[PDB]
Amino acid sequence: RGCARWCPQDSSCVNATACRCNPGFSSFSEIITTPMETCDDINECATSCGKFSDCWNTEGSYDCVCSPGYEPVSGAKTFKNESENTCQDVDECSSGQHQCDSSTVCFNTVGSYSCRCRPGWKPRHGIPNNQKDTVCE
Ligand SMILES: C[As](C)(=O)[O-]
Ligand SMILES: [Ba+2]
Ligand SMILES: [Ba+2]
Repeated sequence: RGCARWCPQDSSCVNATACRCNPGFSSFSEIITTPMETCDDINECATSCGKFSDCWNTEGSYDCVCSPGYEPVSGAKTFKNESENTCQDVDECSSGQHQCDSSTVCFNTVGSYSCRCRPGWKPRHGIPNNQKDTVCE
């Protein structure tokens, strides 16, 4: 029809005297009729991203991301639903991404990894075996 100039932040005119929140935002009424009304971000993460992932809420949207220790097989850094989820555990030992001390051997775990002595070396004082910072002698 026409276009109200006074639409509040995150809403768009639907005609000369009314607005509607943009996708991803909500207001008390389905149709906004005054500039005092507000369009608040909807937290999609509190309403499924699938395995090994986290949901991060944003303004007007949200993103699923593989959790730390996992990475998408498909390469996509962000996704929207379980159907697009390609997160798999990162094998830090095979990939050489681990930061183990030359005195230990990397041992892959799901979501993480650790470093162990060689089971003839022994851990230096104050540091347990089977940790990322393990150092032996
Ligand atoms: C693997 As999840 C989306 O429950 O943090
Ligand atoms: Ba949002
Ligand atoms: Ba792992």
